[PDB]
Amino acid sequence: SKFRLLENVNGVEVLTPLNHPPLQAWMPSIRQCVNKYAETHTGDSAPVKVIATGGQGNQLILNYIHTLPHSNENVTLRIFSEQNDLGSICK
Repeated sequence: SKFRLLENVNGVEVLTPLNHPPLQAWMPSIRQCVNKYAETHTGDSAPVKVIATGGQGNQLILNYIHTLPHSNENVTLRIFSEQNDLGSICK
């Protein structure tokens, strides 16, 4: 339950478990997903953090975590390396 910070993307902490394998290769995809998600979840509804896991094959899991009063907006999403249209899945 201890997380390391991959990057802060416009106020959103992108985190992964401390000993999770490297995810640097997924950063451009993660940045696009966060960028698109942050377009629609603004103000007090902006996510506080996103937990990234998996990614050793062609699939990555992203868990967007909001403040407690906006936790009905929390989502787990699955993205592909090859399959595109991050704009549809991350909005």
